[PDB]
Amino acid sequence: QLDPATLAAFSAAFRGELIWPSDADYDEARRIWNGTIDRRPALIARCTSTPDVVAAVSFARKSGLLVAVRGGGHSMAGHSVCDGGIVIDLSLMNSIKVSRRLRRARAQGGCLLGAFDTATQAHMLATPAGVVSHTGLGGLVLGGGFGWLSRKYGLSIDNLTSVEIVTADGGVLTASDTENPDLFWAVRGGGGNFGVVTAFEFDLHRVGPVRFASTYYSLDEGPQVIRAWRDHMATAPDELTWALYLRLAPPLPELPADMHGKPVICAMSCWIGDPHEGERQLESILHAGKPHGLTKATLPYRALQAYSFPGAVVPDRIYTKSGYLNELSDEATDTVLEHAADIASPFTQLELLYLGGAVARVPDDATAYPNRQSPFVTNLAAAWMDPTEDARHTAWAREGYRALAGHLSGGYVNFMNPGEADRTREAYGAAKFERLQGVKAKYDPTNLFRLNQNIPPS
Ligand SMILES: Cc1cc2nc3c(=O)[nH]c(=O)nc-3n(C[C@H](O)[C@H](O)[C@H](O)COP(=O)(O)OP(=O)(O)OC[C@H]3O[C@@H](n4cnc5c(N)ncnc54)[C@H](O)[C@@H]3O)c2cc1C
Repeated sequence: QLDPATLAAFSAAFRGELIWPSDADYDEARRIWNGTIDRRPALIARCTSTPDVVAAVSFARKSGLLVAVRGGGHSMAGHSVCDGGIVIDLSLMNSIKVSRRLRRARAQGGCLLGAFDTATQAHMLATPAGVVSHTGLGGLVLGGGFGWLSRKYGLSIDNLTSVEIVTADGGVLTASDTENPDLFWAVRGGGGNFGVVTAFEFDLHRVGPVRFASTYYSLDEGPQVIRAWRDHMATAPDELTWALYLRLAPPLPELPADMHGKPVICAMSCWIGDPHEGERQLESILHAGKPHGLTKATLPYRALQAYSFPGAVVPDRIYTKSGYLNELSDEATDTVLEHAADIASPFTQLELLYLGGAVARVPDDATAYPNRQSPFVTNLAAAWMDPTEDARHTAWAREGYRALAGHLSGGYVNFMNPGEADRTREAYGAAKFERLQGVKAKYDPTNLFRLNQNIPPS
């Protein structure tokens, strides 16, 4: 129940669409990518500009409504929808202004990655972001943001030069290395904790065609593939990215039918640089086991960004457990292969990522993103369809995580699940967490933005 005058003032200041529980489109509007999260907002405000966001933030503050902010809706924790509060939905704010001469993109806070990459690639430009096109730029960048271009050019945040942000008090600020730098530090890895980012400004790089390969190895040859991967990446040049996704093999014609539906290592690699050198480099990493279902291509960067993942199936229900490794021992490798053999759903992946490169050359304290010096990420990313099977898939991720817990430290805030609010301090570490709490005390002292990997003020 909402104060009529406060609601009147909000409606008159707001140029976008309000979606109420009685509206026919409410049920589709409140769904987020993680289908396990079924929540009923009091109101969904589809913002269309920075002043719309200002109006929505101030209305939420005045009315005491719990604030969810939604970019692309990919929160693995379900943060972009709430029960009984307001969803400040940015998905209609999808514009990107690209300067070819100045190598700059200014993107609104509701953009999807593929809209961004299309816009920068119209000029043969790019900057790092995630590997699945329909992820939101907003939440991805605010947690750090990594993908194919990160070993060469760093995290998304390592290319961010300024933001426009709406703070809890309704104010509009610019944050950069010269203006509100304290806030600028915090938004580079501190999530949505400090306000709603309505525009991100990035430096861009010239990224022409990319030599790429995807292939599948039997688990029989798994130990030698994973060992080759971990040994090779420790000294690989920044231009090579090579990631392992343990999963059931998808039923695609490049793979023999006898492999369909059985656990495999899906290895995907690319070279950011001359494609002739790329071909030599990829061939040098393709043969530690017999590559089944090999696809090799020289792709526009926009097509590399649109490629993941083989099978092109959007799962309905997901649960993730993730952490970093400083090293991948033989023991940890055996544990990964054992648990991969038990994967049940054709949409689950046990992901082994290697960052390092340019990400690790940024000084630890230059941004709020923790664990630059840990190059391995493991993500037990369970994903499935049947709502009656939740427990079995959730248990796979939980027990695989616990089996690896002696090797895992930290945690990427953007891979946290709905039950992982407790992991925030360990993910950031004591020093970063304390600094973040100080910025929170300055810019969000009432903790208006708490549907995120939350940093309470003080
Ligand atoms: C299929 C898939 C693939 C992914 N791949 C990668 C990958 O390759 N690399 C990687 O780094 N991560 C990846 N992620 C994780 C992704 O970084 C996080 O899920 C991220 O939070 C998604 O952002 P979003 O805007 O889509 O999500 P939302 O659920 O809309 O929001 C996520 C969080 O950010 C906040 N938020 C969103 N936009 C804004 C904004 N403009 N201003 C302020 N707060 C905001 C929300 O309040 C919430 O706390 C992937 C996720 C999915 C589901």
